[PDB]
Amino acid sequence: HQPSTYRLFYALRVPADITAPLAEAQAKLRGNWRAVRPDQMHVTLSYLPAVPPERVEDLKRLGTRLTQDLPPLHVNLRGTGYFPNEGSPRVWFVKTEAEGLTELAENLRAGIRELGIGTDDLAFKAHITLARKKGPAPRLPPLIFDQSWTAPGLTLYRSILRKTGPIYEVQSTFRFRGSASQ
Repeated sequence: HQPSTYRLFYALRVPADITAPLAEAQAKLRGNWRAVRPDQMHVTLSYLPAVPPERVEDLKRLGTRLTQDLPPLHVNLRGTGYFPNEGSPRVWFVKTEAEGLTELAENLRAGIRELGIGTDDLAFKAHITLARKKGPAPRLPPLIFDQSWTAPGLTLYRSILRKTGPIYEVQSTFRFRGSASQ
């Protein structure tokens, strides 16, 4: 076997006042849909499937640098949708919007690539995944949300595989230390 690697991802944590109404929306799931646990809910910015542990310090430095001049981000829940766009849907998600969020994801992805570290991302579309399935299930009705929260930092997570699903461990957090007025 080859040197061990980590599955890592950068994400925004989702606070209790937001995971609670999202879980209430999950009560509508039926059939083969499998709900995401509130503790698993996050807004992913980049997924890194096989990071050599010696590269983690570079990733922590990248997180600090990119968050240093941004203020805490104001994230708004929007409407629900599915991936993939057409065909049997495999994931149900809620869209999220925040000023600066796409720019942060794109800078992060470029910074990871400049470090020569692998990613496994699709086009960035900020969301919180609510459910996953394989195979048929009743389609959920369209929902929209009006809640928002202030995100104080960006989190680097490690994913580890367990019987009940993946488990996420915080590797480091990077505080948004800037402002939008100075």
